[PDB]
Amino acid sequence: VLLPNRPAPEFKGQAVINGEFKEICLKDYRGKYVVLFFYPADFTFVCPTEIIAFSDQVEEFNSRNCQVIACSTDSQYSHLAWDNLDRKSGGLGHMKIPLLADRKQEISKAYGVFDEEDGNAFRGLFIIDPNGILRQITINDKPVGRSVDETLRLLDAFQFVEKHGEVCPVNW
Amino acid sequence: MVLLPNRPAPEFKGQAVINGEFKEICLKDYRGKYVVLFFYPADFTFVCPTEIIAFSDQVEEFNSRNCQVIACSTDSQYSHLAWDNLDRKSGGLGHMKIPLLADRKQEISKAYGVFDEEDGNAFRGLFIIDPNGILRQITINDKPVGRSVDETLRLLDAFQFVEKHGEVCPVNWKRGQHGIKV
Amino acid sequence: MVLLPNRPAPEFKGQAVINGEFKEICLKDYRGKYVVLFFYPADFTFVCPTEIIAFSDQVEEFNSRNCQVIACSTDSQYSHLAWDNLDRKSGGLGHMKIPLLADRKQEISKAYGVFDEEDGNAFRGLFIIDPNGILRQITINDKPVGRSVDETLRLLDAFQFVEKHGEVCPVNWKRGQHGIKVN
Amino acid sequence: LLPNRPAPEFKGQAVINGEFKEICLKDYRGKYVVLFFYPADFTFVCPTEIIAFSDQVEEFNSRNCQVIACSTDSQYSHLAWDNLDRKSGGLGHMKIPLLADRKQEISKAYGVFDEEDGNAFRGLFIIDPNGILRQITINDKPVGRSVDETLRLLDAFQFVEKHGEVCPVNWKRGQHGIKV
Amino acid sequence: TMVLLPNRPAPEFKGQAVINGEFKEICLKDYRGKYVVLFFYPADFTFVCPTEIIAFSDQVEEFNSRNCQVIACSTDSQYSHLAWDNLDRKSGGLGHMKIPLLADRKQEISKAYGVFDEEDGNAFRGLFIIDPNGILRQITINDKPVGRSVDETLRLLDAFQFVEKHGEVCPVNWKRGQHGIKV
Amino acid sequence: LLPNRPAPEFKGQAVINGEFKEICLKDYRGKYVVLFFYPADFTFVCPTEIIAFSDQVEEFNSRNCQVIACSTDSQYSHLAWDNLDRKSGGLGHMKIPLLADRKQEISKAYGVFDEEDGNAFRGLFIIDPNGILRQITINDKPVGRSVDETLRLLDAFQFVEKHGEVCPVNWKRGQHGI
Amino acid sequence: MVLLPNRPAPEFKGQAVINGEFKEICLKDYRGKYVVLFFYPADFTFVCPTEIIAFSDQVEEFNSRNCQVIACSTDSQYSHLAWDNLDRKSGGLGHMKIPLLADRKQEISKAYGVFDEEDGNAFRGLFIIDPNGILRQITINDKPVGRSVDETLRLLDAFQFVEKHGEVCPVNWKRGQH
Amino acid sequence: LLPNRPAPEFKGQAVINGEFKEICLKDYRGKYVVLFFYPADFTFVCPTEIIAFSDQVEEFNSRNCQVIACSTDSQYSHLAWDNLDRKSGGLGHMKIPLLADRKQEISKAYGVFDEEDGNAFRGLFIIDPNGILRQITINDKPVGRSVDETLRLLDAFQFVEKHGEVCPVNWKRGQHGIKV
Amino acid sequence: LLPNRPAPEFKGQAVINGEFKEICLKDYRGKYVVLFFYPADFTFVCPTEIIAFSDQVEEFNSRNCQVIACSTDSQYSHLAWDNLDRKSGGLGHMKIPLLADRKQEISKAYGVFDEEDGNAFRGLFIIDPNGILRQITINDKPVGRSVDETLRLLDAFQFVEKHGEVCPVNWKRGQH
Amino acid sequence: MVLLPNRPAPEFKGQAVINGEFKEICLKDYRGKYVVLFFYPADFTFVCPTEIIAFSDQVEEFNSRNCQVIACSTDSQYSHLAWDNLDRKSGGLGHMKIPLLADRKQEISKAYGVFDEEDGNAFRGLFIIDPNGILRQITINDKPVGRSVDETLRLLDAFQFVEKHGEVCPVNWKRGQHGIK
Repeated sequence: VLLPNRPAPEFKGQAVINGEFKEICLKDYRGKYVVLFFYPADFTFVCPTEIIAFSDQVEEFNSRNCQVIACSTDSQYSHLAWDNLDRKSGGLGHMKIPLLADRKQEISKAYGVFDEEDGNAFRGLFIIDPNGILRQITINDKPVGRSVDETLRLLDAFQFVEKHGEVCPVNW
Repeated sequence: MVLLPNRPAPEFKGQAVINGEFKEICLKDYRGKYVVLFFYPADFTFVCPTEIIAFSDQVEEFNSRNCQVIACSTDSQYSHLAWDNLDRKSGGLGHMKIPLLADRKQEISKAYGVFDEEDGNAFRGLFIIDPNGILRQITINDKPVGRSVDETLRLLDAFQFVEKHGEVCPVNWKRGQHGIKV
Repeated sequence: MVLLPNRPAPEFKGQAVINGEFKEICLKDYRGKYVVLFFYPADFTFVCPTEIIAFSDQVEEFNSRNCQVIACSTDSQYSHLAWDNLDRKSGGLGHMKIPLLADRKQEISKAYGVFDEEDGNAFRGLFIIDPNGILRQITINDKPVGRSVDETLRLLDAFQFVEKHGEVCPVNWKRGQHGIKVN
Repeated sequence: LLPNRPAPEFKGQAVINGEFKEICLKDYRGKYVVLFFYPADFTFVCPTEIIAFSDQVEEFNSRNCQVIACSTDSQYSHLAWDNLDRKSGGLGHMKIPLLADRKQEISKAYGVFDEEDGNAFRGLFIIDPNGILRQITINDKPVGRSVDETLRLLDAFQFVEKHGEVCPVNWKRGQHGIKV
Repeated sequence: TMVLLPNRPAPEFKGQAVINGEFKEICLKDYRGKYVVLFFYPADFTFVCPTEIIAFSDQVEEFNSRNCQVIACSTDSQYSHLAWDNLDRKSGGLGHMKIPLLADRKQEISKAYGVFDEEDGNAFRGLFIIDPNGILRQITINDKPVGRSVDETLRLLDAFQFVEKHGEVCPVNWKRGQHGIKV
Repeated sequence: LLPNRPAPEFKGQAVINGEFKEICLKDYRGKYVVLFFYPADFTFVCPTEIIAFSDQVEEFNSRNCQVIACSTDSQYSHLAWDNLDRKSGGLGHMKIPLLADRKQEISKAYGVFDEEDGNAFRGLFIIDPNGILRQITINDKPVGRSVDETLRLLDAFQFVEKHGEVCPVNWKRGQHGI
Repeated sequence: MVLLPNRPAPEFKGQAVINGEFKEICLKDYRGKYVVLFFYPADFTFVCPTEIIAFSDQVEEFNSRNCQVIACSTDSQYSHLAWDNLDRKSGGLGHMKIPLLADRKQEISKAYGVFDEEDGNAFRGLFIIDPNGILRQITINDKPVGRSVDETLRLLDAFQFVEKHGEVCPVNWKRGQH
Repeated sequence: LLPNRPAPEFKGQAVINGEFKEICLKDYRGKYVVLFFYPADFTFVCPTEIIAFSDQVEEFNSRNCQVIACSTDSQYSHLAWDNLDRKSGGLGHMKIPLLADRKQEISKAYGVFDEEDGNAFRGLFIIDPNGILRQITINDKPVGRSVDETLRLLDAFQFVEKHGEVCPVNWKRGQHGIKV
Repeated sequence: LLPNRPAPEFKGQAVINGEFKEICLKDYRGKYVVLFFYPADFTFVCPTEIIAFSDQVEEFNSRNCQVIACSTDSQYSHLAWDNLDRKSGGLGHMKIPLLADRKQEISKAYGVFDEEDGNAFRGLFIIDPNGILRQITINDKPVGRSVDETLRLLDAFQFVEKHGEVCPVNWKRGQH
Repeated sequence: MVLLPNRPAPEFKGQAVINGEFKEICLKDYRGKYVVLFFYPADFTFVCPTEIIAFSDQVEEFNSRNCQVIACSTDSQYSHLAWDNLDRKSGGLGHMKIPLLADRKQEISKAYGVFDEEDGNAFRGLFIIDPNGILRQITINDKPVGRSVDETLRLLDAFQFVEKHGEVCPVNWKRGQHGIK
C-alpha cells in the first residue's frame, strides 16, 4: 500500500550511466532526494521527450541535491542502444541521468506502477527523501506526460518543510 | 496498493455540503464530466483550507473545462458545515463553491488508497476521472505539502486533448500545443 | 457481543482536549480513580452538547466522588477544539471542564462496542470504571435519546458503597441508605 | 449488541399469575418490552428488583409496555419463589411474567451470561413495538437498577417516536425536546 | 461422552454443595478413600426428584456404614437447593437433608457425566457408583418419569465391595453376603 | 446415549431355538426390548445371567417384552455353548435369542464396547415399542445384574406410558404414581 | 494393500492356549526360531479344525525344522479352551500340540491384513517368518478352500535352504536338490 | 488385498505365441485365471517357473484356466527373451502369455511391486470365472512356486464352485469334502 | 515439456517485414514451426542466430516451415534492432518474424524463462503441422545453435510423417 | 516444466553395465569430467541400438574431449546385459565401450524429466553436464527420430571453448573458430 509517510520500496538493478553499465540501488543515494520516474518502453514517442527534458534540466536537481533516475522494464541493452541513438534518428541523445533497467519487473511491481496488459510500466514519479522515505506519488496515464517544473516545485516544498518546519500552502 | 490509470475509478457515495446544505452525491452523478477528487486530512487544520479556498476561487476554470471538483475528508458533515459557515478570517472556509464530501466510515479514503491508520485521517490525493468514470491521473502528497491548481488544470487540458484529437501529450505539455500522433 | 462487568475495561489512548489544549490520555492515567467514559456520535450535533455541557457543569459532583468524566467521539482533536472554542449562544460548547477524547482511528469506539457502521458514528454508551480499571456499569442509549447525569451519580454512589461496606445494593437504592449484608 | 438493530428473539416457559405459559418476543409486537435479567432465584438483590417492578406495573401498562424478568433458573424454581410470601423471603405474588432460561440460550443471546457463574448479569433492554432494540443497561451484580430511570428512558423513546424530535440530557416528561 | 464406562477414572466434579443448611465447596478427590454414589435429578421443586432425595437421606446410615457418601446433583443454583431444603415437606420441601445437595449451575458436571439434556437444560437421572480410588463402577440412567431403587443401589454397592475384598465375582441376582464365583 | 432418544439399530445373526436367524430392532416394534450384553461365551458370570432371563422368560413374555442377549462372540461359539449342558459348564438350551455381533458394530453403537479387551461390558437397555431407549444400565464385568430390577423398571415405564403419571422412587406394582 | 516379504513381520502379542492353560506370547519370543502363523475364520466351524488338527498332528516335522506353528482367530481365549478341551467326536479339536492365539481386539488380523470386514472373521492366511522376524511367505485362501501341510513344509525347506547355502531355489524345488 | 473381492483390472501389451496383443482381465471372463508375477527377464529362478507353467499348460487348459505371467519388463524384453533358446538362457518358445507392465500399474495394483529394486515380487493370484479374487500367494524372490499346488488349489476352488461344499485341509482331487 | 504433446500456445505482437502483426500458434496450422528463443536485443550471440536463420530462410520455406524468433523485449525494441544496420550491430532488415513477450508468459509456457535475469534461455522447439511438439533444444546462453541441425531434424520428422519409417542416429536427407 | 541450463544437474545413482559386468555408478563419481547422459525408450528396439552403437563406436572422440557418455533407459540391468551380449545380427548391441545405466525405479528418467507416463518408457534426452555437475544443454527428441554424434561433439567443443576462453560462441560455431567478447 503506497503512501507518502512510509519508507520507499528498495530498488536495485543495472543502469546506464555515461554510456556504461553501473549497478545502482536506493541505499546508495542516502543524503540526497531521489526522483524515480518510470516510462513504459524504449524507442517510444512520449517517453524520450520526458527523459530528455529531465536530463537537460538535471542541474536544477543537482543544485537541489536530488538525483533523477529513469526506470523502465526494458533491458539495459536497450537502454544503451537507445542512448547511443541520436535524437534525430529517434534516440535519446546522450543522457545526464541514469536509465535503470527492470528486466525482472520487480522494481515496477514494488512501486505498483506495473501494467499486466502491456508488460510495461505506467508513468510514476516518486520523490524519496534523504532518509529513504517516500514523499510524493504521481501516476499518469501513458498518453499524458509529466512536468519538470512541478517536480521542481514539489521538491522545493518538501525541502522547505524539512528545514523550516512550517507547513507548505497551496500553489507553492 | 496504489490505484492505476486506465481503470474504472473506485465508487464513492457520500453525504456532501453544497451551498450550505446537505446533499447525497455519488460518482455516477458526474458522468459526462471529468471529476477532480481531492483529499485533505482534517477540518480546522491549516494547510487544508488554503487548498479548498483556492480550488473554490478558481472553480470557474474547472467549470469551463467541464470538470467537477470535489473535496473529501474523514470529518462528518456537521464539521464540514461548521467549517464552511465560519469566515476565513476566523480560520474557516468562508462560503464554498465546491462540494465538501464527508467520509465518516473511512470507506472512500480507504478505497482510493489515501487513508492511513496512524492519523485516522486522509493523505492528500488528487485524482482526475474521465466522463466514463475511468481513472486518469493520481497524485498523493505527504501533507505538510499542498497541490497546484495550475497543474491540475494543465493535466486536465492534456487528457481532454488526448481524448479529443486521438494524439498523445509530451512532457510539459501546454494549451494550443502540439501532441504526437498515435 | 457486548461487554460484561467484573472484567477489566478495554484500554484507550488518544488525543483529548483539556482546557483548550491537546493532551495524550489513557485509561491507566486514571488509576486509583473511577472513570465515567461516555460516547456521543458527532460534533456540532443537537443532543450531543446538552449532555457534554451537563456533565461538565456537574463536574464537581464527579470530582468529590473521585471520578473522572471523559467524553469521547469519532471526531478529531481539531474538530473538538473548534467546538469547545465556540460560544454556546453560537451553538458551541462554551468552554469545557471535562476532557474531549478524539476517537479518530475509530478503535476506542470499537473496543467498547459502541461503534455504528452505518453512520461511522458512535452510539451513546456510558461506562463506569472502578479505580483498578474494572468495568461496572454499562449503558447504551439509541442516539436520539440522551442520558442522565443524576442516575450516573446514583450508580457511581452504589458501586462505591458495595466497595466500602462489602454490601449489596437493592433496587432504587439511594445515597447513604445502607444495603443487604451478605454476611 | 447495539440499539437500532432487531432485538434477539427469546422463547420459553414463563410463570404468569402462577401458571406456566410459553411466551415469545413476537407476541409482544405493537408493545414496548422491558426485558430484564437477574442472576438467581432465592437471593438478595434480585427479588427487590422484581417486586419493585411488579408494584409499579401500572406505570408501564400506561406506556403500553410489558415487563419481563428472565433468569437461568427453572420454571419450577420461578413458581415456588412466587408462591413464597415476601416475609418468608419470597416474591409475594407477581403481576409480572418470570421467563425461565434453563438452556442459557436467552441469556447468551442478549450477552448477559456469566461463565464463572451459570447465571446472568442483570441487564435491562428496552425494545420498541417493532422489535427493535433501543436501550441497553447492564449492572454488575452487587448493584441493582432503578424503576424510575426506566420510566424516564421509556418516556423519551416514545416522545421521539411521536414528535419526531430528539430528547436531550436529563429529559423528563413535560419538557421540550429539540427539533430535528 | 457417548457413555461412561466402568473401570475408568470417574469424571472429576468440583462444585458448591448444601451440607446441613450451609454452602460447602466439595470435590471428588475429597471423598477419596470412600465409595461414592452420585445421582442426578432434573429440577428442584418437582415431583419424583424429592422422593428420591428424601429416600436416600432417610436411608443414609446404610451408606455411611458401607463407607459410601451419597451426593445428589442438579442444574439448580445453591440458592434453590437451600430454599428447597429449608422448606418443609408439607409445603413440598425437602425437610432437612442428611446428604449434600450439589449445585452444578454451569452444566459442567452433568455434561461431564453425560446425563445432561439439551432440549431441557436439566439432567436425566444418573446413578454412578465410584470406588475409593476414583474409578467408575456402575452406571445407571433412567428416563425422568421413572425413579430409582435405593435397595438395588445398595445391592450393587455390596457387590463391588465383595468383589473388591474377596477377589471373587458376583453372579446374577446376587444378594449381600452370599459366596460368589472363585477366580 | 440417553433415555429420551431413539435407540441404535442392530441387525445381526442370532441363535433362536438351536438355529440361526437374522433379527433386527425393527422386527420387535410393538414390543418392548431388553437388550443386554455379556463379555464372553464360556465364562463364569455370563451364563448365570442368560439362564436367569431364559428361565424367567414368561415374565417378560407376559409383559410384552422380548429379552435379547448380545456378545462379541461368533454365532458358532454361541450355538456350541447353547448345545452344552449346564452340568458340562454350558448354557443348557435357551428360551431367549443369542445375538452374535462379531463386527463389534452393535456393542460400539450402544457404547458398551471395551477396547482393553475385545469383550463388551455388560449393559442392559430397555427400549419401548416405538424404538425409543428408556433405561441404560452398565455394570463392571465382575458384577452381574438383577432380573428383578429389570422387571421392576419394566412395570414402571409401562405404567407411566399407560396412566400418564410419573413413577416415584422405589416404585413397584400396585402403587399409584404422581 | 498387502504386506510384502522382504520386510519385518507385524508384531503380535496375545493370550494363547498352550497345553491346556493360558499363556501370553509374542513374536519376539520366537526369535531364533522360524514361525508359521496361520489364520482361520471361526472356532466351532467345520473347515477350521481339520487344518489345526493336521498341523498339530505334524508338529515334530515343524519342530525338527526349528519352526513354531501358531494358530490364530478372532475368538476369545475362552472359546479356544472350550474348543480344545472338547472331544473330536463332538466337533472339537482334541488336545492340540500347537498354540491357539486369540485376537479379541482384531488388531492381529488387521495387522496381517487377513481380517474380513464383512463377517467378523479372518480369511485363511499363512505367513512364514524367519528367525529374525522377517516375512517370507504369504498365502491367503478364501474361506471354503483349505491349506496344505506338505507345501508349507516345502517353502520352509526352501527358505531355510536359500539362507544356509546362499543358492536361489527354482520352481517346484523339493526337500533337497541341485 | 482380500479374496472375497473383484480382482483388480489389468490391461496391457502381452506377448502371445510371438505376437504383441492387447489383453485385459475382462477378456478372460468366463474362464479362471492364474496370474503370476516375476521380478525380471534374463534372471535365473524366473525362467524355471515360466517354463514349467508353459510345459504344463494343457493341465490348466483342460481345467478351463489361463496362465498369465506378468513382469515389469517391456514387451520388447519379453519377445527377445522368448526368442532366446533355453540352452542359451532363454524361454525357448513358450505357450503362455507374457504381460508387460512398464508403468508398474499392474504390479502395484496387485500389491506385489516393491519400490526398492523397482521390479515385482512373485505373487500368484487365482481368479474365478467372474473375475473374483480367490487365492493369494506371495513368495520372497529367492524362492520359487509349485505348479502342482496351484493345480491343487485350482481343483479345490472348482470343487467348491460346482458341488457347493467346502474343501478340508490337504484336499486332493476326487477327495470327499465337507458338507455345510 | 515432452515432445509428443500439443505445444504451448503463444499469442502476441511480432515484427514481420517492418510491420506489427498479431500472430498465434494456430495461424500456422498446415505448417511446421521452429520457434526459437534468445535472451536480449542488442546482445552479441543473439543477432548472429537470427541473421543466419534469416539468410537461410528459403531452406525452411520450401520445407513448409515457419521460423519465429521470440524475445522478452518489446515489439518497439525489436523494431529498432531490425532498423539497425548489421555493421552497426543491428539486424539489418531480417526476413523472419520477431515475436515480442513483455509479459514473459510465452517464455514461461515453453519453460525457457530465467528468473535470475528477465531473459530467455535459448530454446528451439520444432512443432508439426497439427501443433504437436516434436523436438526440444535448450542451449545455455553463452553457446549458440546450428541452422543445419535444425534443418536435419526438420527433415527427419517430415520423413516419419511421410514414410512412417523411423530415422536412426545421425540420419541425413533421403537415407532409407 | 523443464530442466534449465546453468543449474546443477539432477543426481543419478544406479546399477550399470560396464564391459559386461555390473557396477554401481553415480553423477558425483564423474566430477572433474564432462558427462553426456542420453536416454532411450527400450532395449531390443530398432532406432535405439543405432544411437548406442554410434556413441560406443565414437567413444574416443569423447574420451579425448574428457567426456564420459552414459546411456540410460527404464530397462533392468539383466536386460541391458543380455542385450549387450546379443550379437548385432540378432538385433544385439555387439559389445559396448560405454556404460549402460539401468533405471528400474524410473527415478532417473523422472529426475531429468524425459519420462513418458504413456508407454512407461523414456523419451530421448541428451544432457551435457559440466565437470562441476552443472547442466549446459537439454536435447529432447520425439522417439521416431534419433540424435547426432557430431552435433553433440560440436556442442561439447563450444561449452569447453566458452569455459576456457571466456568467450561466447555464435551460431554455427565449430572447432578452430573465434567467438565474441
